[PDB]
Amino acid sequence: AEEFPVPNGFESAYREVDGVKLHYVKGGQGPLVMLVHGFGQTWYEWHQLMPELAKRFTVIAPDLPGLGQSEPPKTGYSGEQVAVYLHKLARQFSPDRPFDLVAHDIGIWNTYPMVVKNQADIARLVYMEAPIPDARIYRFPAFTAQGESLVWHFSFFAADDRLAETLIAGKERFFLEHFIKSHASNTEVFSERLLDLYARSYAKPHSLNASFEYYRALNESVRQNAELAKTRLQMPTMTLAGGGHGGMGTFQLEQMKAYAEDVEGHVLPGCGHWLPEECAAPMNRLVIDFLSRGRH
Amino acid sequence: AEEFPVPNGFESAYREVDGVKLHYVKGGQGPLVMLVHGFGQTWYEWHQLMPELAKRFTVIAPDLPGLGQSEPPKTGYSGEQVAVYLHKLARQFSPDRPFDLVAHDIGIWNTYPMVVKNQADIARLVYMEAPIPDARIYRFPAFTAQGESLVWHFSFFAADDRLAETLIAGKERFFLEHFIKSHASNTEVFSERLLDLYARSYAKPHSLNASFEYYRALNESVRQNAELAKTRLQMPTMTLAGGGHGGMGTFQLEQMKAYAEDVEGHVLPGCGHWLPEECAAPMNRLVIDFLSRGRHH
Ligand SMILES: CCC(=O)Nc1cc(Cl)c(Oc2ccc(O)c(-c3ccc(NC(N)=O)cc3)c2)c(Cl)c1
Ligand SMILES: CCC(=O)Nc1cc(Cl)c(Oc2ccc(O)c(-c3ccc(NC(N)=O)cc3)c2)c(Cl)c1
Repeated sequence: AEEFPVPNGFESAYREVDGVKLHYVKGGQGPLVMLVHGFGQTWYEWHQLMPELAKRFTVIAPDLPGLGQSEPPKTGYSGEQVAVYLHKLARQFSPDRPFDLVAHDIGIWNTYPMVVKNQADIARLVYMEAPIPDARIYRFPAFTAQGESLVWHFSFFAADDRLAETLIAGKERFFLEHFIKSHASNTEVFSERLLDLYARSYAKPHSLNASFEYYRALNESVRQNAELAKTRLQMPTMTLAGGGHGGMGTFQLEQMKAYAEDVEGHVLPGCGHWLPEECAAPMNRLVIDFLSRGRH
Repeated sequence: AEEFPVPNGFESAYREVDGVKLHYVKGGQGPLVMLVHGFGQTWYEWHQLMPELAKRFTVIAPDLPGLGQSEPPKTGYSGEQVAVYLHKLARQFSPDRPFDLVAHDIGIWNTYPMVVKNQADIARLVYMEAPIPDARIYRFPAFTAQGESLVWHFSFFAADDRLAETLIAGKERFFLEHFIKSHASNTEVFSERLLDLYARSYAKPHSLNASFEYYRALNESVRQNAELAKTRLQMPTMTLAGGGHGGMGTFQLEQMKAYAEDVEGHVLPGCGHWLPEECAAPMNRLVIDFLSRGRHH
């Protein structure tokens, strides 16, 4: 069974990595690019970008541990722990050559440690729409002069007593529509049909719980990254961020400059957090062009 | 049926104010003191202070509009709108002399504008455990190195789509326990019975909604307060804050110094946000002494 429609010419498969069965969708030929989704979503956010990339690359899009059709991690949900699964997965398909990485939202949290610890394995890097976990996150406001802030949910999701699961169970579809639209500029792309697909996936009890465990591990990931960040990333990197409602704006690039020697950033006007869906045409173009500067 | 037990010598009653039927509990003799509760609670949070205060004052503790047994406001939930109801209520009982005001939590939001606009009517002022709504609240962090912050609910409650009502309905008792205890140092004071009573009250559908409408009007209250604050408060003022887990610490006094010419403050070590229940004896003492420095029975 498949929670989301696989693009024509792609395969949906699973790979056991350190005792954890990871789901992925794969297609294309050439050097490997791994695309890693974020919260509220699955590999499917990449489905419009994938066929295009697959003309020039071998493309893999896994589900994060516990999310989509992937088993929960057995170690834990901190960025360093999860990154091990993603690194080993990628290296199964690219054992003797470096691969490209594109990551959105908590996909960043879950890949940053494997990038910094295995720099020679990463040819080119694209990060969009989430802070790398560090002390900067403790500066984001709980509340703004415009109303609900960007990251108040960090505390909601991290709260003890399974507060978030207890409140959200049974109302996953309602909550996700609010969460996604509140972080979007172009809300119109989130049709009821699309929201139904995403909500059905994260409503699996283990997936709802897994989603929040990433936030419950956030302070641990910050602590991990404080050590790792002592060495800057050396490979070509690009950041994207939305400039519209719900987007990270100039923060994405400004933070990355502290982490990378070689970085170019773009802020996409009229787009919020959900770049692949809100602004598919310019986002896809930026990613393809950036990755195509290397071998393909 | 009363939602909460009335202390001996007090009466539970109602007054219409601007077309809104307000509930209050009243007792004592002497100059008036009005005690205004906050979120998650009702007049009942004052039930331990009331009998002691009633020895020297006439004491009134209303339910905020939409909460407890009070009807919703007919105008709106912004601080300036809600304060009108509280001001006019107090004036019905103290038309000829100024009265004292004690407010906790969002009681502060709902009283500040009437205090600054009718300074002649306010003899002495006590504020505890809540910021006056102003730009300072936009600085509180969403998330901390220790985890769940104390202020993330500002956004949760202010959110549209009836986000909070929709998620909390059916789980009111569970949510309230988490909210109260996560802002407490002394969680033991919140018995199953006490939480049951508070949960049942705020779970009334118009009350659950009222609770969050206070937050949906918070930015408007901030905008209102920006203009009102051009005039400093001149009455004797005391701030109280908890110094333990969940408390506001030095913020209460430090914010108030920007608003008030004549202010003294205390931070209570070992106490969190819910001062009247977590730290009833010293809070009661400080309030009683501060108010008793003025004319009383
Ligand atoms: C330097 C001063 C400063 O900090 N300004 C400032 C204020 C706010 Cl309120 C703010 O909030 C935002 C804005 C856009 C976002 O996409 C997000 C955002 C990003 C990622 C996730 N993903 C996840 N899984 O929760 C969720 C939300 C948050 C930012 Cl970035 C900066
Ligand atoms: C060290 C420098 C500094 O400025 N620290 C600092 C940080 C924060 Cl985050 C902060 O805000 C707080 C702290 C504790 C609280 O219980 C609350 C609080 C207050 C009122 C309600 N009530 C309602 N109904 O929502 C609920 C919670 C707010 C203050 Cl005042 C100071």
